[PDB]
Amino acid sequence: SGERKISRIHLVSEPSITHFLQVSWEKTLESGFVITLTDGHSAWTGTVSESEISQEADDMAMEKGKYVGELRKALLSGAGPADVYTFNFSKESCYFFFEKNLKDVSFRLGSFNLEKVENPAEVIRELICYCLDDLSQLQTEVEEAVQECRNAEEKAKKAITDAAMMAEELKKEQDTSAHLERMKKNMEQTIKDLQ
Amino acid sequence: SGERKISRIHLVSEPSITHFLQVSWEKTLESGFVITLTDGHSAWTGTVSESEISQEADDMAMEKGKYVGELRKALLSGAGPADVYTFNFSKESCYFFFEKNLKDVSFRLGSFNLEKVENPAEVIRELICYCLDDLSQLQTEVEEAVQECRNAEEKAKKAITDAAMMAEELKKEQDTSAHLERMKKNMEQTIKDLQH
Repeated sequence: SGERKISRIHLVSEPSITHFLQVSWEKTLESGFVITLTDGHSAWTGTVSESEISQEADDMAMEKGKYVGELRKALLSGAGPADVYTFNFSKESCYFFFEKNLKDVSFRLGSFNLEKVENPAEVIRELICYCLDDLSQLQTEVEEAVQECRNAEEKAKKAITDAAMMAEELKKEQDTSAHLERMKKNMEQTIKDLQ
Repeated sequence: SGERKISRIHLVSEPSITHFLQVSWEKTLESGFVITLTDGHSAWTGTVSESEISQEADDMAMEKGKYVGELRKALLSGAGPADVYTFNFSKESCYFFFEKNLKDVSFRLGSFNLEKVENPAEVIRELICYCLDDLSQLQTEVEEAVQECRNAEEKAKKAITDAAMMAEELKKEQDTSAHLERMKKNMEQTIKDLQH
């Protein structure tokens, strides 16, 4: 099996409508991935090999592991902290390239050539089926995460009860010790006056 | 205040292609809903009013509550293996009717009069956007539960650390008490020797 990530993007040439990007890989995005773009009517598909990823990461002076982290933020929709990414696609040449905006820099991150799919309806139906499967998967993870929260709250409740009983036993013992010291002081007086 | 449910269905006339049924309503399903059917290329939409739902329950001689329960299982994917529902759609008439299947028989539960949407791509894009909105909301619900789980683990660690500190103090106090009772044993014996 593999892993996917379906994301919304807005093309620079078409800011009015929303496009959808589907990226799928095997174990890591670093070993290559298939990328599919659709507008709800047509679909375009491309493949990026591991060699192309290592080469594009080398055309720019950039550690390869760090470059994959930029692909994940750009193509897998993980760039929340005030990052600006742009996506460009010509439906006449099928050339897709994306850039990263900093301070009017807009430097190129990567690019690939897509191809118009002859069965867009089947690709779109497959995309909707994964979203529905991902919704059912994520609903069970909500219930499991809520159950883990209640299990931890009961473990915290037990830990607080045990700490309170621990304090109670410490109080009793230092009271016992202080009372024994008074008995010792009394017996030392009994010994002192028996002489 | 609108709710929505998107389900995978298979039409009787097209078993090899998966269709999608989008049901949206406002207050309750009983008060009327909107149907959208798509195959990834085309889209058909229609509306069912509260009066038509009540009329369909009357046509089947059952109380509206039990009929709406059947609507919920057939149209909102609220059915298990004990309930089987089939779906029929003719692209020429745009007439959609669904049935319940028991043993070797089937009977009508309801129907919609759909119409082909002239801009299905916008309908399909809006449907996918909703699924991605729902995925993001469930993602935050996991992160909120995981965070509340971490908050409970921090309270436990503090209580465990506090208890362990008091546990070592208890042992120190117990050793002090045992030392005092040993002196208490010696002094009580020397007291009896001074008495004798």
